[PDB]
Amino acid sequence: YGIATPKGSSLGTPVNLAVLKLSEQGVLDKLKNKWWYDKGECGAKDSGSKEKTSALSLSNVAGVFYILVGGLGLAMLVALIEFCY
Amino acid sequence: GMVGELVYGKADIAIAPLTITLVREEVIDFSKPFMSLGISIMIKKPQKSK
Amino acid sequence: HEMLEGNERYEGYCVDLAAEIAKHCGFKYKLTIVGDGKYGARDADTKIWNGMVGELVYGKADIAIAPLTITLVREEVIDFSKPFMSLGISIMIKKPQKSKPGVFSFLDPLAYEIWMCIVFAYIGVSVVLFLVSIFNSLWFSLGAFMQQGSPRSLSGRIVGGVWWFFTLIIISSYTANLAAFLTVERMVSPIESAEDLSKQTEIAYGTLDSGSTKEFFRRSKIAVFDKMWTYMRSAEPSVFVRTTAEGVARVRKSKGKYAYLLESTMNEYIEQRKPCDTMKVGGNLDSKGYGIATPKGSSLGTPVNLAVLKLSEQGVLDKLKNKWWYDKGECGAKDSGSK
Amino acid sequence: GAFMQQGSLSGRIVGGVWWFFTLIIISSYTANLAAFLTVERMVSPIESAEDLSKQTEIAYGTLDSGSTKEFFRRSKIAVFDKMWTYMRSAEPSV
Amino acid sequence: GAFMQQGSLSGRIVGGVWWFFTLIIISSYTANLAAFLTVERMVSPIESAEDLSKQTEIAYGTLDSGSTKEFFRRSKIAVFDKMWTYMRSAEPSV
Ligand SMILES: CNC(=O)N1N=C(c2ccc(N)cc2)c2cc3c(cc2C[C@H]1C)OCO3
Repeated sequence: YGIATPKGSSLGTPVNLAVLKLSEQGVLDKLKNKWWYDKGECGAKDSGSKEKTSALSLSNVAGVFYILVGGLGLAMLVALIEFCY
Repeated sequence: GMVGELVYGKADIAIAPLTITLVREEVIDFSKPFMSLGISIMIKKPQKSK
Repeated sequence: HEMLEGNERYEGYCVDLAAEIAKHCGFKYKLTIVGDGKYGARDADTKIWNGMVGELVYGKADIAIAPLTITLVREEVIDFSKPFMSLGISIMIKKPQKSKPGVFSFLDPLAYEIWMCIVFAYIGVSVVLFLVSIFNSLWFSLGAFMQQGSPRSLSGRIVGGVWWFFTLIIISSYTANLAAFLTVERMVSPIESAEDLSKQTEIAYGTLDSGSTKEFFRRSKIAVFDKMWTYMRSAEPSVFVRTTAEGVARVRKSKGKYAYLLESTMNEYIEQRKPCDTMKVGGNLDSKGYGIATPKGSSLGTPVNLAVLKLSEQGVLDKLKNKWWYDKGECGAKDSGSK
Repeated sequence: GAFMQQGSLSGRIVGGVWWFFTLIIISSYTANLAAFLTVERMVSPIESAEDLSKQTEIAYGTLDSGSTKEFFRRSKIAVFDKMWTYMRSAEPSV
Repeated sequence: GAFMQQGSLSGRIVGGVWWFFTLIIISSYTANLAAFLTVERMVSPIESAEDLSKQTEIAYGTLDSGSTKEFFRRSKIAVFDKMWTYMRSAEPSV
């Protein structure tokens, strides 16, 4: 993008030079960070990185641990009726 | 357009996201690019893990 | 080159660019070399321009076509054209194949959380065999833990059965995922962004000792970049290199423990050259571009400016960028990473 | 207590054939599970212009009238012209 | 007879530890062996004329002068143009 001035306009070159001054001083990138990231509604959705995990998930293995302790508890329930009979 | 209101005198300067094209460079004076950009890809990032 | 002469002695991106500019303008040209070799510098005491910028102001040249950075101090003496190639401060790191043997990669199939959770089921089932039937009961439960899971009571029968189905899914899952990384290796770091490169001190990073890259972080008022400057200012040993050839040579001999920040044009060019190890990661940090320079009030200023915009619209510039970077590139990593 | 450990005279072929049955099931469970982990290990789709043009499941389009569409039209690059010829003839309208 | 069936308190922990070692090897045998059968599965074998140009392990070229070489030169097709750009600068001379 750019700023436009009429051909042969007085303020043509002064504005052109004034844009290079704002860029090197970092005023343009600072203003870009203002209305985009700072005042943005998803400032948190720009820091978390999603990468390819190497290891195997713990959630799928949880389904096996919840069916094991579910058997250990059911086992101790049958241990008491066999001790009385 | 905004380029029209510069060649026809209804305004003195146009400050906006104005794409620097050749057909516009022949009629008005463009400054240096104050913001670089290009055509990109927008995809809805999954949101797939279940 | 010794067997050639004229303009056919040289070749490159700007060599083809000069022929296209002259074709739409209709003049003959000659390719000359700058004397001192270092362009775009104005002494603080004498105020005498040198390089290719001084040859235009002093009349020793008519036009200049080369990767010349567009700055404000150069605009007050000569005329700059619109940018023909955008770039910015990027990150260059060696491609980690990994190619990562070790003991931390052995317990990789199962996760760090499953290796430490299976033991909670081990000692949890060996302690039930105490209850369904101490120095000989743990001696027995471990002898009853090895052989799957004297248990005449029905309480102890289903403990060895569920434990059998429980260890079945774990050993099936261990084999399944252990085959998933001898088939495809990503693998897969390291983070491409620049803000992640600053939050750690394991892998060093630096820029050129003198140039536009170091001054960008010095006066930057952005939070992310200021922490990058306070690091390199107090980072020992010297994280700055003398020339650009020393910075690229320092990332190659650092075992992936040193990064170098430079322009994306040079970074993308090194990635496509031997030994094919550097890879540009993440987006650039700032917005800058090259351009063509003409003297103020010259008869070729506006006519050449209108020609570059015609080149970019017809897809000519990107076709030239894809020519001397990726087509004629010696990239052997695109053939070594898929074999 | 005979199921947790695999499976005389007559009871030999009972536990003999039962073991071979539960052999294939625990073999099929391990073989099938390995395939779905290798598929997601492949993905992707990777951030690039060609990976967007190499597949056609996740379709892609631009604006109907604008500088974006005119880019692919007169583009003389191999990767982009392939994207143009795709969207130019893609149905329904992308 | 105690080594086939997996693996005193001293010998009981010999039985528990010998299993977790042989359990990983048989899995490291099973998992790695699946990697070499999936490998082949990705043969070509035996591919199309287009995919011959997508890889550089197997080199390809034509005669130094004839109707065949000129075809790839002026072929505006993207596939044959990619083939021509390779053979034109491939070193050594193909
Ligand atoms: C030379 N070896 C090697 O480079 N690796 N080790 C294999 C590996 C193969 C078999 C066994 N038993 C253990 C590791 C591996 C296992 C994984 C994994 C990634 C790998 C690849 C690397 C770390 O991600 C998850 O699991």
